[PDB]
Amino acid sequence: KNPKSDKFKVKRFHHIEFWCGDATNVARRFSWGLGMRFSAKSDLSTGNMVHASYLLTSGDLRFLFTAPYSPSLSAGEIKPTTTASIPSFDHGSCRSFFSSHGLGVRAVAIEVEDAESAFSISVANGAIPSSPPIVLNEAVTIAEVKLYGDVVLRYVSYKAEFLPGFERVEDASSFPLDYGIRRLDHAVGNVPELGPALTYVAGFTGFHQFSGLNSAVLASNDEMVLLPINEPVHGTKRKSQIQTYLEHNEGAGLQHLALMSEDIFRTLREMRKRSSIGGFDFMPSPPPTYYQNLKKRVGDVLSDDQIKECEELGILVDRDDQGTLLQIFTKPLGDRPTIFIEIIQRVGCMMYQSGGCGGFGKGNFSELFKSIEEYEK
Amino acid sequence: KNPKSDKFKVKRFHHIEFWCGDATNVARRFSWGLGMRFSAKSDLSTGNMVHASYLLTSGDLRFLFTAPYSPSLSAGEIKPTTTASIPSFDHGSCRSFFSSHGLGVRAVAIEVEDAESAFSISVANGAIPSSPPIVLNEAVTIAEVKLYGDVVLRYVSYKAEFLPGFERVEDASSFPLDYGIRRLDHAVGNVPELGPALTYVAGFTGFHQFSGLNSAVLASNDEMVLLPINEPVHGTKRKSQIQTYLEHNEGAGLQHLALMSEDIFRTLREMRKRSSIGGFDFMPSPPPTYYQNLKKRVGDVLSDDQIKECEELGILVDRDDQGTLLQIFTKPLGDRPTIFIEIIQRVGCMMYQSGGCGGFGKGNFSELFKSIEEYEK
Ligand SMILES: Cc1c(Cl)ccc(C(=O)C2=C(O)C(=O)N(C3CC3)[C@@H]2C)c1Cl
Ligand SMILES: Cc1c(Cl)ccc(C(=O)C2=C(O)C(=O)N(C3CC3)[C@@H]2C)c1Cl
Ligand SMILES: [Co+2]
Ligand SMILES: [Co+2]
Repeated sequence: KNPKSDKFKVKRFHHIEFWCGDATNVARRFSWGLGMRFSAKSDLSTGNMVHASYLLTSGDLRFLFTAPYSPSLSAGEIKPTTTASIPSFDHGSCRSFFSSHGLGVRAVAIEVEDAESAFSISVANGAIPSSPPIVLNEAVTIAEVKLYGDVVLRYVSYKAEFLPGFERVEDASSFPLDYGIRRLDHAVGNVPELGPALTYVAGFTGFHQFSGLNSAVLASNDEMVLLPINEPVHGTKRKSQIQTYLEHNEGAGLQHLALMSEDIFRTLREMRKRSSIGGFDFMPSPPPTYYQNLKKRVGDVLSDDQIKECEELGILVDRDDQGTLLQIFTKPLGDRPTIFIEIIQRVGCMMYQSGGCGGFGKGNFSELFKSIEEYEK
Repeated sequence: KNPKSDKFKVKRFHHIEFWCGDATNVARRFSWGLGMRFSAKSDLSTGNMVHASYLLTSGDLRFLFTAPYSPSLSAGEIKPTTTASIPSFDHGSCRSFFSSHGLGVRAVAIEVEDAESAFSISVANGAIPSSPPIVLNEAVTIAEVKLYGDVVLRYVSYKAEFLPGFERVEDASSFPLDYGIRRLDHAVGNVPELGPALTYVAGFTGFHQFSGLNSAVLASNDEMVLLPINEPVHGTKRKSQIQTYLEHNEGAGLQHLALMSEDIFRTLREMRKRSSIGGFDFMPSPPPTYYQNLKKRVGDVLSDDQIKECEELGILVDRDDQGTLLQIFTKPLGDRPTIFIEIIQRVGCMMYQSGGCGGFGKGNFSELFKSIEEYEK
C-alpha cells in the first residue's frame, strides 16, 4: 500500500556530503576505491576562503567532500559577504561534527521542485530547521532540516553545474574512472529509538512506510527516495552492531550508503582489485554452503555460472515476492566502525524499474545464520 | 667545517608522524600515491582504545598516520592504565593540532642511543619539554621536545617491531608496492624568524650549520640528520611562499619532506601514472629552455638520454662543488597550501654516500628565473 502522502514534490537523491578534516585525501581515496571521477571543485582556487569542497561523480551518484580552512582566511567576511559556496557551512559546526563523529555523512540531499516550499512545509510539520532557504545566484535554492543526530536532510531545487561557485575540473585532473556505479539506492540511519525517529521524519516529509536490530524504511511517492532507519535490540548474546555504531559514533548518524551498480560483478571485480592498494575492503565472504543453498532460492533468476560469479566475489543474494537483490558490504570507510558502503543491483519489477525491487536483504540475516551453522557440518 | 658538536649520540631519521582526522583515508591515499606498504598498526583491533595509528614503509622510510578515537572509548583509563601505544598522544592536543594546522607532520622522529639522556641533555640545554621519557615494554624509550610551532622532535632508542603494541599487518592487507623510495633525506620547517629558531634547535642538539626566503640547515655529526629551516623575506614583488605557508598553517610548521629514491626516474614514472587516480600531483614543469641549459651545467654527469628523461618527468637538477642533485616537488599533500613532498636522488660524494651530497637545490631559484625569462624569448 502506497498512500503517496508526500507533503511536497520530491524528485531524486541529489548528492551525499561528507564532512572531513582534509577533503583532498578522502576524495582521492574514494575516487580510486569506487571508480568515481573528479568533476567539480570549490576551494581557494575558485575564490572560496571558507571551505574546500570536491565533488566525485559516477553516473548519477554525487559524493561531495568538504573540510574547513583556517577561520582566519575569512575572518573579515560576514554572511552577506561570504565566499563560501555552500551558505549553510559553518567552521564550528564542521569541526564539532568531525571531532564528535569522525568521518561521516553530514547531508543527505534530495532534489525537490521548490526548496523554499519544502523547507516551509517541513518546518510547519515539525521539522527542526538547520539552515533556512538561500537562493544561489538566482538559480539554485538550498535549505536544510535536521534528519537524525547531526545529519541534515538537504533540499535543493533548480529554476532551470552542481552549485553556483563550483567549477568543472580540468580534464587533466579528471581521469574517467568508472566501475559501473550509477546512483544512490538508499541511505540508512542508526538511531537509539526507531519509533520517535520514524514519527519525526515521516511527520515532516509525508514519506510512507515501505539479529540485533529493528528497522523500517520511509519512502517518497514513487519510492525512489528510500531512507531505512535502524534501532538496536538490547540484551542479545552477541552485542548489537547498531549499539556499537552509536557508541563509536557518539550517537545517531548515517550507517550505510547503498550504491546501485549497472553490473555488480564488474563493480566488485574492480573494487576488489584495489582493496589492498588504496581502495575499500569488503566484509568476510559467506561460507560455500551459502552458495550451495542459492540454487534452491534463486536458481530461476541466475544461472549456475552467474551464481559461481557471486561466490567468487562474495556477493549476497536476497529475494522478496517482486524481485531479486544482489548486495555486498564494505568494511567501515574510515577509522571508526561506523559508516560503510553497500553495493547493490536489483533484478525484476520492470514497468523503468520500480524502487526497492527485491527489498533490502533482511532475508540474508537468517540465511547467513543457517549457512554458517550448516557449514560447520 | 664540521665541528661534530652533537650533545648526544644521534643515529638516523626513524619515522615521520602525521596527525590526521581519519588516519585510514590518509594512509591509503599515501600508500597508493607513494608506493609504500602497510606494515604495522595500532588501533581498536590491537586493543588501542585511544588512537588509530597506521605505519607505511618504503625501504627505510617510515610514515605513521594517527587520528584520535572518541574520548569516550577510553574515559575510564588513566595514564598508568592507558591502552594508547604512543604514550605522548593526547586527544585534545591532536584535535587542536588538526583544527589549527590541518593535515601535517606532528613528529620528526630520530633514533638515538639513549632517549632519556637525549631528553635530559636537550632540556638542560634549552629544549622545551613536550613529553617526558617513557619506557615501552622495557624495550623502547620515547621522549619528545618542541622543535618549532606544534612540531616535536621525537627521540626513540631501542635496548636491542616498530613500537611495542603495534602489530605487523596481515599479508593479505599488505600489498608490496614499491616505487623506489628508500629513506628520508631531510625535513624542512617554515618559521617567522630564522635566527631564534636556529639558536634554539642548535642550542639543545649541538647540530651544526651545514627568492622570498632565507634558509639554513642544521646537521648531526655525520650529517645524515638534516633539518633545513626557512623564514620569509618580506616586501618582494611576489609575496613569499613562506609567508603564505605561515598564514594558511596558522604559524610555524613542517614545510616539506624530502624522500630519497634509488631511481628517481622510476619513482616519478610510477607516481605520475597515479596522479589523477588517487595519488599526488607535481608542481608545473620548468620550460624546455631549462633542459636546454642543462647540457652546460651537468653535461658531464648525465647523458643526453638521461637529461631527456629528466625533461619528460619535469625533474630539476642542481650541483654544488661536491655532487649533483636531482629533485622535484609535489603539489601540497592536502587541502591547504602548506606541506608538500620532494623526491630526490643524489650523485657523487662516495667514500657509502656522504650526507647532503649536492646541497638542497638553491641554485634552482636563479636558474628557473633565468630559464623562464629566456624561454619567453
Ligand atoms: C549486514 C546486512 C545484511 Cl546481512 C543484509 C541487509 C543489510 C542492509 O543493507 C539493510 C538495509 O538497507 C535495511 O533496510 N535493512 C533492514 C532489515 C530490513 C538491512 C539492515 C545489511 Cl547492512
Ligand atoms: C621550490 C624549491 C626549489 Cl626551486 C629548489 C630547492 C627547494 C628545497 O627543497 C629547499 C631545501 O630543502 C632547502 O634547504 N632550501 C634552501 C635554499 C637553501 C630549499 C628551499 C625548493 Cl622547496
Ligand atoms: Co542496505
Ligand atoms: Co628540499
